[PDB]
Amino acid sequence: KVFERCELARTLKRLGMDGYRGISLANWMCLAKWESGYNTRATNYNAGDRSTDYGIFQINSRYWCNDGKTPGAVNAAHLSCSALLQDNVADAVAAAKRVVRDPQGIRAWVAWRNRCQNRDVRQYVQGCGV
Repeated sequence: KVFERCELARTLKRLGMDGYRGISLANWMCLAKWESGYNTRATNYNAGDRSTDYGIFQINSRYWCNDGKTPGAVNAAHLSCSALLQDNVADAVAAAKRVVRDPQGIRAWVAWRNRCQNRDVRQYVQGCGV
């Protein structure tokens, strides 16, 4: 499923993402935008280390979900990567919360540093009623 901007903002708010571990909703929106374009079935294989990023938040198979074919894999979020390709983002949100519980926080995603950090991100939630 490809979410509409405001539709996604309200969904993540309802799921308790606003201010989770000090991370504003505008920042989670900025992250989803640049990681998958708000697309739940987005997947990206990393030829270099043989891991795959899954879903709307591009969650990695080496640390957060299990896909069976990733070398030196662990299951921190303890989920099958399959769950992160669903139209319902509840599991992807629970996994994203797990990622930010580590000291790095939102910085875990390099894309967040390049396109969101230290920027005016209000544009991601403006007009959405959140």
